[PDB]
Amino acid sequence: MAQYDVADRSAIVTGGGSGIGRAVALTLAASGAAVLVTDLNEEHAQAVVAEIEAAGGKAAALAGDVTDPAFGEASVAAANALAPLKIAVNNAGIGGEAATVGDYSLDSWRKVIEVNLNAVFYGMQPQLKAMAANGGGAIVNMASILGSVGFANSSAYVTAKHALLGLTQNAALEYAADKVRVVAVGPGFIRTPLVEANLSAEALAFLEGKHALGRLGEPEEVASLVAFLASDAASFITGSYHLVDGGYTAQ
Amino acid sequence: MAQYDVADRSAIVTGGGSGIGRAVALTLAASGAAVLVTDLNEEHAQAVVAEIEAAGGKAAALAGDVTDPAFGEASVAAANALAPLKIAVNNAGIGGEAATVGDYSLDSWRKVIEVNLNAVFYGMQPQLKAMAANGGGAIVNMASILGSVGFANSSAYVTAKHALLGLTQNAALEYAADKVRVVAVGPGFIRTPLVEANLSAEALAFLEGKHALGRLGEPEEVASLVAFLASDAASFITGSYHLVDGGYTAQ
Amino acid sequence: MAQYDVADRSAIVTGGGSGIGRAVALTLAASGAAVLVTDLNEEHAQAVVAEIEAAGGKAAALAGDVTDPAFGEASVAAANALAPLKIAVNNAGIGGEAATVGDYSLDSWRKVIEVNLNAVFYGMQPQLKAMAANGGGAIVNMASILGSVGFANSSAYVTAKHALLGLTQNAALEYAADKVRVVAVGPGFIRTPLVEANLSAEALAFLEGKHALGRLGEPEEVASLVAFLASDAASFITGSYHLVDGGYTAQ
Amino acid sequence: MAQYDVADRSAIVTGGGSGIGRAVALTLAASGAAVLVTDLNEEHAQAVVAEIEAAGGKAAALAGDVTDPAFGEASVAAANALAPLKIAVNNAGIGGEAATVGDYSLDSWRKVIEVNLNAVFYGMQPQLKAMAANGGGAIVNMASILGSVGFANSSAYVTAKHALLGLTQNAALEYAADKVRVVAVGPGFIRTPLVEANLSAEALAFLEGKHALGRLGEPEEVASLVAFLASDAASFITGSYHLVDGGYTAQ
Ligand SMILES: NC(=O)c1ccc[n+]([C@@H]2O[C@H](COP(=O)([O-])OP(=O)(O)OC[C@H]3O[C@@H](n4cnc5c(N)ncnc54)[C@H](O)[C@@H]3O)[C@@H](O)[C@H]2O)c1
Ligand SMILES: NC(=O)c1ccc[n+]([C@@H]2O[C@H](COP(=O)([O-])OP(=O)(O)OC[C@H]3O[C@@H](n4cnc5c(N)ncnc54)[C@H](O)[C@@H]3O)[C@@H](O)[C@H]2O)c1
Ligand SMILES: NC(=O)c1ccc[n+]([C@@H]2O[C@H](COP(=O)([O-])OP(=O)(O)OC[C@H]3O[C@@H](n4cnc5c(N)ncnc54)[C@H](O)[C@@H]3O)[C@@H](O)[C@H]2O)c1
Ligand SMILES: NC(=O)c1ccc[n+]([C@@H]2O[C@H](COP(=O)([O-])OP(=O)(O)OC[C@H]3O[C@@H](n4cnc5c(N)ncnc54)[C@H](O)[C@@H]3O)[C@@H](O)[C@H]2O)c1
Ligand SMILES: [Zn+2]
Ligand SMILES: [Zn+2]
Ligand SMILES: [Zn+2]
Ligand SMILES: [Zn+2]
Ligand SMILES: [Zn+2]
Ligand SMILES: [Zn+2]
Ligand SMILES: [Zn+2]
Ligand SMILES: [Zn+2]
Repeated sequence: MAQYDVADRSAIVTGGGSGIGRAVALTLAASGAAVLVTDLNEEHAQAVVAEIEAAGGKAAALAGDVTDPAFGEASVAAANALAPLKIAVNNAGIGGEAATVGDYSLDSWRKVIEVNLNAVFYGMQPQLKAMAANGGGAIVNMASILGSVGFANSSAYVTAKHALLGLTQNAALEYAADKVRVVAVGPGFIRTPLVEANLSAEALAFLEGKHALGRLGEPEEVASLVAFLASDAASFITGSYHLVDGGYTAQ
Repeated sequence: MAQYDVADRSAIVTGGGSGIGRAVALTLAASGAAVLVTDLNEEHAQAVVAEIEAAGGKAAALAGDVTDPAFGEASVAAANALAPLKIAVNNAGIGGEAATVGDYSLDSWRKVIEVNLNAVFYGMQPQLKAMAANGGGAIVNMASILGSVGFANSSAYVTAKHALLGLTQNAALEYAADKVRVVAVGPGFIRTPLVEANLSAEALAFLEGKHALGRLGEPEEVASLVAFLASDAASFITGSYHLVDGGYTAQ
Repeated sequence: MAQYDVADRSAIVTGGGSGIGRAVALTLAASGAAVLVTDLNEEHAQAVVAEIEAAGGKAAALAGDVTDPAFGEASVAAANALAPLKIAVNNAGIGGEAATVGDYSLDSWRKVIEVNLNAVFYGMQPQLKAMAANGGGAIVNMASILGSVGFANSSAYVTAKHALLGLTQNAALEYAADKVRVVAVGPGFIRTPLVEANLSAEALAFLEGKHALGRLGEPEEVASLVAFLASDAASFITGSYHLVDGGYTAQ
Repeated sequence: MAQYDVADRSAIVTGGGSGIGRAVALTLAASGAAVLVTDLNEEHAQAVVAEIEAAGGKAAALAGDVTDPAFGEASVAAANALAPLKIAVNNAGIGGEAATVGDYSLDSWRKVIEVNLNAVFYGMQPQLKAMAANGGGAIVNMASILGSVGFANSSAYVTAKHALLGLTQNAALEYAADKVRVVAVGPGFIRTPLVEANLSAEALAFLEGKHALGRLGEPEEVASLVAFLASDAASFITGSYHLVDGGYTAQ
């Protein structure tokens, strides 16, 4: 019976067509947020809109690329058309190449930084302005455990996720006076359909052993924390990094 | 319309007769937790129980001193009698002497460590064992911003609050396999009745300036995060430190 | 009488022609490292080489832009020609524009990320491989206090400095077996001659008040910590972030 | 050829009769500090003084218990008799019972807190006052990796080491104006004689795999960082926590 104070407003969820973003969109919509599901994949975004509406909520899809700053502007316009924009979850991200720093391709490095960091900044610019103009709101940036610790052969990803904590702190300091809160969420390894499909039984067991709870997280377990932080109940929470990692970083 | 998945279980709230503890007790009870309100002050604990019952919730008072290990045992037994113990909020605490490290009195130092650290540990022993035996639960330790930064003339307090992050990490690692989660909450300065009553209009303005949001927090703004973290929605959150500080530690 | 175990090897210092980089180059060279001073400013780079040689040390200048990956490769080749490359200090950096996240120039953002983050990665690729090939070494990345806290109107800078902590962690994990250590240094505000010329009296006084020591740091006070971490004395120090901040982040 | 700017002053090293404390005493004395080696074990302290004097240095032994506040006062007086007290290394510590938080001995908990936390505070009171009177100095508190992460079945130890980071921050803030710096060092697992004696080959191999460098640290590798932080070269380093952990906390 979990319910969040996220009604009478619109919410952008970037990369909302799949995995954690999908879970976030469904949880926000279930508590009455009018959710704009943005994604590269138009049909995936539309499927989540349809699921939302089969469960009785409000949502719309917008297909595009968050690395285009024009798209973040179009997303803020499309969200505001549904209801006043007071939530943005900058969740779209990619894993990058699996290689050492020394071997890493320049193209892969630049692509991971562009999506996982620069596109969050691009999206935030219109999000911050819209929320400041309409009395306040919450931006939740999807970081990772890998925003605070490393993981061999994923340096670009780790670097970008670290970067998000600083961007989060700065926007929080700058827009607090406008009652725009900005926070970062740090999930541990989450069992998405893609992760499940990629991991060998042995590789899965290895990752499970790195979490004190002895399992990977579920997308719904991240979505709950995101929905709480985006809600009016979290009105004194800003600038901060919130782990949902099953104890990964506690050792 | 915030509701938390904390029903069909008992919750201990230490120091539940005043301030943050009172707000925590009211929030947990309003979502269906059977709350044991524990406090040195019997009449204050009884007053909170009366408020909970008038609002349609279930609670009971138990008066005593958390620095007596026997009292933490008695609290766990009394809570279990209401419903299976699956939440404990170790919130009781004192501000301590205002003095430099060099001037700090030994008894004053020892008293702050005894209440703000050792009593949390004393309570956790029977809490952890009870929750492990009945299939899992959540312990929320009330730390502070001063668990991660300092504040001149409050060294014993700062020291105790830093200590809680380690006790929290360790219990989380040790009882994760039993599905007992242990987390720490770090509020900024909160406008409890005693904070209000202490601060001159000038000293209040000074502290407000140290929070990006330009105000002190409200007890209910801490209680919301505590209730979320103590609930089934927080099932992948353990070992971690969660700031509710209006941006205090982001600069 | 401070002396560092940095002899019989070469050291790259990027941005070594002025400010903190100059102080690092002078300190390393005075303890026997053969220092390759790299800088956009060829006159400054040659001037620091002349200072080093006047004090009886060994150095050479290479003028160029760290944002060109080919220049980092050329820097490693030129350093290896002096003596085996076992130290690299990725110090070159820019402040970026002063603006809110919402107003921030896209080009200024991208330029700050490019110099302060991507160029460190570009340089690290050949540095890591050279040091792994010759039995180990130390890479010191120049971060900031602003790698762990924010500062209003310098979001791009804060973001890039945060990113460096992750890049540092990851390279440390990946090259530990090759005995290549990678660390980050986090200075507070440092009164370089350039800063002393730029800051108004009022701006300087404001910043001094944010440091417990009540002053800005000296470039030599950063250089000493860099020289220590780059030395054989620091053989068990890797992956970590080391503040030299006069107490800035302790509150 | 490493040398530290620690001459023309006295240095207290608590627990200096063995392991890391012994290495710290030897390294400080070799760079000209007059070292007061304090320890429960008078003969062990005397043996370290004998080694120091054989190597050409100045030292004296003082046997006592750091949990007696009168002993820390006596230690400051004895150090000042050699030369002006400007270094204190609060290194004395014990391990504690190996048990879960739920099973933990109240006696063991209180003993670990008393030595590893309260005695550091007890010694710091006269240390801070003496150094303030002498024109400044440095206090290095021996924390651990376990001041920032947990380790199952060592909760009291982990809790005490976390506490030290707060005590360090607060003393740094309060005595910065007197030029007394206060820092914490966080070693990974170190091959002291008692670690090598107590760990099975299998337990040692397990811990080696938790450090990126694939080995435990040596006492001399902690002593170099302590000596640096205690020296005039570290004059802008205060309030901060410095890991010497072979990458342990970077993942
Ligand atoms: N183990 C995990 O899954 C895990 C753990 C911690 C953090 N995260 C973070 O959570 C977020 C979501 O991860 P996920 O596992 O659900 O991934 P996913 O691949 O299942 O979903 C990501 C979605 O983002 C979209 N997307 C990617 N690039 C885009 C772009 N340029 N423009 C618009 N949409 C774009 C994709 O189309 C996809 O639908 C990411 O930021 C990821 O880094 C994931
Ligand atoms: N600004 C703030 O108020 C603030 C900020 C951060 C953290 N905290 C933490 O919040 C917690 C609650 O503080 P508060 O501000 O609500 O204070 P408060 O004084 O309003 O309430 C504290 C309660 O704890 C009880 N208590 C004290 N010692 C006890 C003992 N030995 N045994 C049993 N009960 C005892 C008191 O009787 C009182 O009812 C404390 O741990 C405090 O450190 C407070
Ligand atoms: N307050 C401070 O000064 C302070 C505090 C903390 C961190 N830092 C960091 O220390 C480092 C040095 O700062 P500083 O104050 O000495 O700066 P500075 O501007 O005085 O010197 C920087 C040097 O780097 C060179 N440089 C800049 N971009 C370059 C490029 N693309 N290629 C090659 N050389 C380039 C410049 O020519 C110059 O000689 C930077 O990373 C900065 O972020 C500075
Ligand atoms: N793996 C490690 O060895 C390791 C790692 C991180 C931190 N540390 C810390 O390093 C410090 C030194 O530990 P060590 O490994 O060298 O231990 P050790 O047992 O070799 O030496 C500790 C010394 O402290 C003395 N001592 C203990 N209690 C005392 C008291 N009450 N009064 C006076 N002297 C007392 C002992 O007599 C002994 O000589 C401790 O704080 C420990 O927690 C050790
Ligand atoms: Zn009474
Ligand atoms: Zn009363
Ligand atoms: Zn000057
Ligand atoms: Zn701060
Ligand atoms: Zn004896
Ligand atoms: Zn003996
Ligand atoms: Zn050995
Ligand atoms: Zn870890």
